[PDB]
Amino acid sequence: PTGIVLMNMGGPSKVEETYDFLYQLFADNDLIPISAKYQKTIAKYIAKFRTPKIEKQYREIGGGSPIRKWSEYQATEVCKILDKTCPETAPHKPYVAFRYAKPLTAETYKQMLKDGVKKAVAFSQYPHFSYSTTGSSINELWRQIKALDSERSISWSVIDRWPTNEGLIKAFSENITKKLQEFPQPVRDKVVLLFSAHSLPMDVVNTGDAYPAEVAATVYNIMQKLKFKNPYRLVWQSQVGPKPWLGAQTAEIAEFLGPKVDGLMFIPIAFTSDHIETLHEIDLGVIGESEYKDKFKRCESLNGNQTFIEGMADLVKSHLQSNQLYSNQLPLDFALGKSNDPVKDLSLVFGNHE
Amino acid sequence: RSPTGIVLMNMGGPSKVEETYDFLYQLFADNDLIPISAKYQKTIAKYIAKFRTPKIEKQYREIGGGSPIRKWSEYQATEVCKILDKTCPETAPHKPYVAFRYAKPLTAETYKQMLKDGVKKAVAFSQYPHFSYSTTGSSINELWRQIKALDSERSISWSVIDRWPTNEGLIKAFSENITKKLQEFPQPVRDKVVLLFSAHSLPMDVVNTGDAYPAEVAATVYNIMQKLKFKNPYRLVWQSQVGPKPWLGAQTAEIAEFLGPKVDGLMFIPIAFTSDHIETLHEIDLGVIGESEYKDKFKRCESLNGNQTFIEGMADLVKSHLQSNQLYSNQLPLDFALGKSNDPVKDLSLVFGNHE
Repeated sequence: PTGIVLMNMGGPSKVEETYDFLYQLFADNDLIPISAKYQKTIAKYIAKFRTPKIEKQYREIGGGSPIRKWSEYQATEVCKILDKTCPETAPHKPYVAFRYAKPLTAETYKQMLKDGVKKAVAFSQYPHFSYSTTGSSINELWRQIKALDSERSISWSVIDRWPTNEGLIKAFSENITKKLQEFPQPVRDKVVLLFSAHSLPMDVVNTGDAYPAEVAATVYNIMQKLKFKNPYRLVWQSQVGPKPWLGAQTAEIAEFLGPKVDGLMFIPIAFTSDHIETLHEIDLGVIGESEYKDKFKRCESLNGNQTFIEGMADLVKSHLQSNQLYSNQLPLDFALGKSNDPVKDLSLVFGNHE
Repeated sequence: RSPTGIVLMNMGGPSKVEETYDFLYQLFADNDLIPISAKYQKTIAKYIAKFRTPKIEKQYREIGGGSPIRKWSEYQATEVCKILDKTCPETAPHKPYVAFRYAKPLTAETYKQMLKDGVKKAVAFSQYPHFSYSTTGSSINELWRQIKALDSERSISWSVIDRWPTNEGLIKAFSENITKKLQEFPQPVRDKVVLLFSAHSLPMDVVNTGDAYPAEVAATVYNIMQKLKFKNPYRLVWQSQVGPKPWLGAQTAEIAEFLGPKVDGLMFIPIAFTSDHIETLHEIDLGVIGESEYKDKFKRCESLNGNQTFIEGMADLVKSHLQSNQLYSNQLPLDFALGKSNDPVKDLSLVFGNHE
């Protein structure tokens, strides 16, 4: 009866859910401000155009996005813990809802009502809030609530951010340390730790989006635990089109530093499991294509790390055990966020209302 | 016992309205950025200087005439050295010194005085908690040029405090100063006041250089909100952007007008500087606040300036640095491999330390 829904953009489970995923992606004006008036029309064009290259990438990494598997694993593992940790909230049923990928919020919501859920928690898998990710996903949830649950059957609450959750910080530091063990001792303290997070379009950044600064907070907290032993730097990956994106591209920095450093390590700072971003962009692109493939290494993604899973369960417990169906920052985010169809009152969306 | 020089550094500000021309000349004579030249800049620098002087003099005129930077810097330095005499006896006589990059006294001037004072050890204490190659990096490159010209036989052993984003006294002074300023807000609406940490912005081509500034400022903001238990909505925004070029966004002014109508309170916090200057006294007080129709619900946090808790923090920072035996943070060699300058330091280990 208690629904724990993990949420993120998603990824195509099979090589061809790609064109559908991509179309859904570019059709969302809340993600990348392409055209407030013709985003969808423009989207199917961009989708039909980018499908070949992307489709080939999912093939070069096994033939699909591992997101769904890892998300389902994490969700149920977190629920098993809450069952023993929060017996006060009876069984905790794991759910997964992706913004663009397969299990869409609409599908998932149907189930939840069919399974008779009364209390639910939208658990954003992005530790750092961005209107483009969590915001978009919340605007979707609102649409679903209205169309699927008019009688306001389910009572929702949202975990909208957690940049410095203990398990998260502790899991990343442990993984960073053991990965450093692969470098030769006399050079270990010199390896540069490049925290690579998905970039953001300057248009979003300039709305005063919360994302940039929150990633920075996670990074610094990790370096404190590591006692600032190594040189570090927060850089950004991805980026699409001519429009400008954020501060120093992971790709350019790596190439520029290659000749100067004893080594480099990439850290998937903004995500919780493996996906096309790490398995391809980083592994086959940045690393497996550089002449320095040797002095280049990547920190393990969180995936099924138990410190991390325990940190998430703890994160949830603190959430359930309190008021606030959302953080103090959310109302400000929606005040600054840009959308054709936004949630006007966060207070009407999350709560009893029955 | 020979004196240990504690040197506070920062870009600077014209002490009095007449300094404006010299300040602006130096600024436009720097080609570590600004122009390219060497032979035809001792010229253009003075042309762009005379061209700007009027505007800038009117600004300082609007703030009581002159920048308060030198005043606060010399004071802070003196207060810090007085504590250090008691706290760090083996470096016994600690002498106050300031060295500005464009304002008086320039690096060369202060260096001459230190050499004539018989200083053996010196600490280049950057006043910026957040390192930027365009600021703390600029000072370090000038220091190097001066060391080579005014002290080729290096009688002085330098070390540098290049950053301190989460020093305890810093985070505590900002907390307290923010709570204090929040209390002069209604009460039924005090928790809803939005805290806008406002820092000097950076051009996008400097940010895309991999510069450290943006992330470190964010580190200070998160730590302050932690102390304050996230009771209030907040956001890190940027100011002072000028020119046709693209700057790091979330424009303070721009965002203040946007939120004005929909919020019942807004506070601006001088998150990246340590005392009053043109940015807070003029840009914010007279611009953002002063000319807005929401002046009433807009307030600015008090600058650290002479804050005692903040001074004690700087003392701890200096004590730790002196007793760590490190000549600079582990980050500095990365900043220099990423920075862009026409005359940079090639070896940081040759710049700092004993070279008898």
